[PDB]
Amino acid sequence: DSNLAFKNADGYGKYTQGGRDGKIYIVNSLEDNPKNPAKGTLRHALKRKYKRTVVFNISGVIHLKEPIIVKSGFLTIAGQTSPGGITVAGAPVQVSDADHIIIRYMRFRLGTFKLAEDSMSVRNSRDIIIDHCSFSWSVDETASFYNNQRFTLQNSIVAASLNHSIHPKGHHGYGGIWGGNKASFINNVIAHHNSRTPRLNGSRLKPPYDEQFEFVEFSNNIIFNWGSNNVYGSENGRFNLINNIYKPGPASKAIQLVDLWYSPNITKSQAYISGNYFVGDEKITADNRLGVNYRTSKDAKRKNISMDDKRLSRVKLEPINGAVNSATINSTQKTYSTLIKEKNVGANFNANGMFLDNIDTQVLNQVDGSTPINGKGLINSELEMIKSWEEYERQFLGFPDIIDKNKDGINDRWAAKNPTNQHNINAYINSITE
Ligand SMILES: [Ca+2]
Repeated sequence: DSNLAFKNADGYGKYTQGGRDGKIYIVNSLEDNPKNPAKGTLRHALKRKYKRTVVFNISGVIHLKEPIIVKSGFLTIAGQTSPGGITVAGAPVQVSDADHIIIRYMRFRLGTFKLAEDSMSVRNSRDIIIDHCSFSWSVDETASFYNNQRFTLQNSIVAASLNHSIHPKGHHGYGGIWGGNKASFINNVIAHHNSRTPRLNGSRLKPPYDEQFEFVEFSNNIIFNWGSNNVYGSENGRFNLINNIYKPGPASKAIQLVDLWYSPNITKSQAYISGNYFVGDEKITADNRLGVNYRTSKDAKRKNISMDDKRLSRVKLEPINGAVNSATINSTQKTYSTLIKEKNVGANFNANGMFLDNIDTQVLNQVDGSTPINGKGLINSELEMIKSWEEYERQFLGFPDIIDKNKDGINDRWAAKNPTNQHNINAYINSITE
């Protein structure tokens, strides 16, 4: 209850500790020096080895010259402390074999620079929760979260991968590879991807736990304007897929809820698939199995799962290991209202209050149909979406400074107004978004 990572944390990573018991680290520069990272920069902060909450007394775009690989856990990245808001560009932040990490109110937008990379990834970790973040403009995949234990991605925008870009192997507009050992993916908007929205990992890619623990819950997400495929994969992995919203856009070719790949080591009750709303297909909506495809063999094509196939479970599945911290599942109607009308998704606060940047705002408005989409809606470059990087950054620079004379990461003016509590960094950070 008070062990929760934060007030509305849910799903299998909801009890992640992050850096709640650590030092405060203030990032006060947008610079990056991969060779000698200076104190006060993101690279230096994330490479520290002690428990830490990283806060931001700076706003705008951090142009990474190289990836940051995060190996040391007990980390909270409190992106909502930034006066106007932080975007990480140029190279990915890659979490690798780490424990207890909370990441909130952060933007990861690779852009078209020198790497054919993801915007962000988390791998081989455990006790991870990512909340209210925005991911976009990748060359490899936008956001990849696989082979982690006790993981939650919630209330995030994963959108607008770069399709025909600079990847060696050709066009490559992919949402991400999602999987884990009890991993929740809930209340997310996944929009404008040629494919992999997400690609469910299954037991693949050198897992550090055995395949009978590969277990994913995917619920209350909105997938919009996928391309040739949407959700697919999950070889020999189980999953619940409940009360998601599927809304074809002008690029969408596959009309399905999932493309289940060949899974010889599971013969019954591999997935539970129910309550999903397919915009513009009343038959899939009324009976979800009409949108479920299965691959008979390693090289078989997509065909409709046969209707009495027991691969599909009658009841919601549960992981076989430990606490079933499954997320609360709401109706598809409430989900649409919350993410698209209330816009309670993505990096939607800074230290000065609510704020959804123009890129995220456009994406949600296009989902809703209140703003038009040019063509298929699958971009090849962020420069179709922004005039220039310098121009995209300006919007984050026009918010009032957060005065922090004593350098404790607490807004001096909030300290003056909360005397009995003025040194409580947790209570200050909660105040920002509550
Ligand atoms: Ca202060």
